[PDB]
Amino acid sequence: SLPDLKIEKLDEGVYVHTSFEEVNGWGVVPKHGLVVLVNAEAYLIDTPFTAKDTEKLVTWFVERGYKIKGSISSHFHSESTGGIEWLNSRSIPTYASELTNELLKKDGKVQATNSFSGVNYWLVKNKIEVFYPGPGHTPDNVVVWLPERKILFGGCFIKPYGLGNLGDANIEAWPKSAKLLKSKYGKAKLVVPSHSEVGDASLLKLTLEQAVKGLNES
Ligand SMILES: [Zn+2]
Ligand SMILES: [Zn+2]
Repeated sequence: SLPDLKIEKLDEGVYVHTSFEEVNGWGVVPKHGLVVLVNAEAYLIDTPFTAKDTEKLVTWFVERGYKIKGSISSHFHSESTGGIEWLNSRSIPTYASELTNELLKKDGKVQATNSFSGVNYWLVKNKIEVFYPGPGHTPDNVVVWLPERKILFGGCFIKPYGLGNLGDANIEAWPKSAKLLKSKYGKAKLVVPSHSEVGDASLLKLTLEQAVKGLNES
């Protein structure tokens, strides 16, 4: 009995989708992603944990007149890639970095159909930018910047209260990656983490501090 998928408007043209999964140690984990709307078309910023919630998400937008143009996954964990199988099965384009696809392949998981690399990649010119700050939460973690509304989807890289699951983390690299991210997006109005409430650019500094503290404790 999991909480239902939630879809809530965050700003003009930007929705937060929240899906839930039981993960041992944490209890039920809420996972936030975005849906970005440009001219009657929708881009998914992360997928829900499951095919079922991915279909629910897609259908909600389809029934409101939107065409699903693609999804992008911020890292390989299922909280961000759980819907790739379903989307690929509906011939909806999926994106992930080369690094993410390699970690999916290695895990016996279905890969995104489209991949990219480099420090930054424009999923949609002037509207949706993918940025790779370096390894942290995972080796492949990327963020998504919406320059018009100044909204940064930080995913699991933004960890302002504690770093969380270190199983796939690069504790030595995270402070350098977090300094770079803070430098890059200090102009953010909103910063959307995966598992906690939306905040402002202070989440970037708080994440850096947590990364430093975690390195110094290792
Ligand atoms: Zn993760
Ligand atoms: Zn997470």
